Formats: sequence, C-alpha cells, structure tokens
Amino acid sequence: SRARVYAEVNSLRSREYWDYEAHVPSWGNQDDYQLVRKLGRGKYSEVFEAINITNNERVVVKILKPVKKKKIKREVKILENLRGGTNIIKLIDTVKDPVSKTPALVFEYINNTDFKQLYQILTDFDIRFYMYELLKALDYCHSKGIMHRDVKPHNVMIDHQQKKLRLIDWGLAEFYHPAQEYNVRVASRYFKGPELLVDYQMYDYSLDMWSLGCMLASMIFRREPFFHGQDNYDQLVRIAKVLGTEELYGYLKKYHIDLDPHFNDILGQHSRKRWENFIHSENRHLVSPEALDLLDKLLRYDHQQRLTAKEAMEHPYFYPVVKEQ
Ligand SMILES: O=C(O)c1ccc(Nc2nc(-c3ccc4ccccc4c3)cs2)cc1O
Repeated sequence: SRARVYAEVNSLRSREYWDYEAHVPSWGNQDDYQLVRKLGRGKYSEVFEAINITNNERVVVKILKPVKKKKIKREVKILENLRGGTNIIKLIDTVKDPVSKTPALVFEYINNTDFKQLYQILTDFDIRFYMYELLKALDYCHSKGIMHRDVKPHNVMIDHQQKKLRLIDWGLAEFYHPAQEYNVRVASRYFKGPELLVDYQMYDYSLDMWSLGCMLASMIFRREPFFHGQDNYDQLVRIAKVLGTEELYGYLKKYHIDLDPHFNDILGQHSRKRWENFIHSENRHLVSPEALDLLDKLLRYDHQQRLTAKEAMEHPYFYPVVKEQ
C-alpha cells in the first residue's frame, strides 16, 4: 500500500528530480569510442566493450534502440540521480552518433565473472560479502526514490578477482511515488515478487528485496534460479509450494487482491516448508541459522513485512563482513 521507508522522498525533492519526461540530456559524441566486442543484447539495447580513444579507457557502450524517448530519458535521469551511489554502475557519458543521433550510454567497465560459474565456487563469506555489497546499492537507490525492478544475477556484475560488484541495467527502473499504480510486467520471471504475479500494482521498493531474497536463496542453497517457474502462473505455484497457500491467501485478503481464476486449477494446497528442508551435503557449509533467519525475513509474501535493504544490511548474517570492513 505504501513503502515503510523513503516513501515520500521524491515528493520532498524538486520536481525536476523525478520528472524525467522533462529531462534534457547533454548528448556527447559517440565517435570518441571504439567498439571492441559485443558483450550482449537486450530487447531494446546492445552492449559493447569499447575504448575511449581520447584517454584509452576501457568502457561499456550500451546502444539504445531509440524508439522509446520517454524510456530513454527515464534511464538517463535515474542514472544521473544515482551517480556516485555505492556499487551502482557508473554512467560516464551520454552520447549520440553525431549523424544518426542514435543514443548510447557509456559505463565503467567491469571484468565480471559469469554468475553460473561464480555461484558454484562461492564460500560462506563470499556470499555474505557480495550480498552486503548489493544491499548497499539497493539501499542507495531506494533512498534516492528509485526502484530497480530487475534485480537478478545477470544484472549484478561481480569481478571476483578484484571483489567489485555493480548493479547494472536501470532500464526498467522507476521513481516511487506513494499510491502510484505501476506496471507489473517488470523483472525476470524467476525474480518477480508475488505482488507482480497476482497483479498488485501498488508495489514499492520491497519488490527489489524479494528479488534479492531469491538471489540469496540461490546462493546459499545452490539452486539457481531458486524458484524456477515455467510461466508466470507456475512461478506463483513454485513460490506457494515453499511459502504455503494459506499464507498466500492471507496476504491477498490483507490487501484486497483479486486472484486471477486461472490459478484455481494449479495452486493446490501446500503447507509452509521449513527452510532447513533445502539443506544437504552440497550446500551445508553455506547455510547457517543467521542465513536462514535473514532469508525467512526477505522471502515473505507481504511486501510490507519484508526487511528493507537497510534492515537486511543490519542483520547478524552480515556481522562478519562489517567486522572486516
Ligand atoms: O545496461 C547497463 O546498465 C549495463 C552496464 C554495464 C554492463 N557491463 C557488462 N556487461 C557484460 C555482459 C556480458 C554478457 C552478456 C550476455 C547477454 C546480455 C548481456 C551481457 C552483458 C559484461 S561487463 C552491461 C550493461 O548492460
């Protein structure tokens, strides 16, 4: 219904801060960048490793499919507002081809290790450390009035040699305003919070905390993704088989949420499972009472009862990380 933290923060700032449709970027010259290799492609972008020929810096250039002017302004304005944020990918420049005017965003380079390889070799401390660092990015963006809305392993770049983490891909991110109805077609299937799956539009920063919880679960249990739905309906079934169906119905009742009747054929009845049920010999060294307590406080149906990024960062699970830092 309303965020527990940072709820009014955008209303307390100048309208210019959040009125991205009115934002006028300064578009530099893309000819300063030499594209070296394609790193990947999205629905509305392609990403390249590049060199800034004026200073020989290695960077990443994200070329935007320019038919989305408002969405471009949104991502640019969000990145500008987040500049300097802890563990948020640094926007170095906003550029256009000086002839075609196709826009592109220039980011700091991170030599990331692919999450499928990485998650197989993480230690207990590593998970604590990387989760803490990711939480710093989420607390920062939430404090800046912004929901990421696409938290997932692919958007969390980790250089495991230098121990650097960056939260990337702000193209689905949005400004939080109390009582605003948001599009539920955000996030990757496996990371969608139950609010999205039940078409509850008055969500908030806590959506990102569900997604973070899914990442935590996948890391400590070594099941990636943790909730592996085959479609958006089955995704909720996978969640309910862990969190329970009675607990789902209590959430829906609290918020007066209408459940699409296609769920009637597929949800079944499921008891809440104990998190200890996911422990076995291959993951036992990554699981502790602290880890399970934290996870249990993240992967809750009720978005208002999930820990905030700060509350999570504050949990005993991270004490070993704080003591080292
Ligand atoms: O969008 C942004 O904010 C953004 C910022 C920095 C950044 N840097 C980097 N990306 C990659 C990478 C590697 C393999 C891939 C496979 C499929 C699809 C994409 C892929 C991206 C490595 S280093 C990428 C970004 O997308």
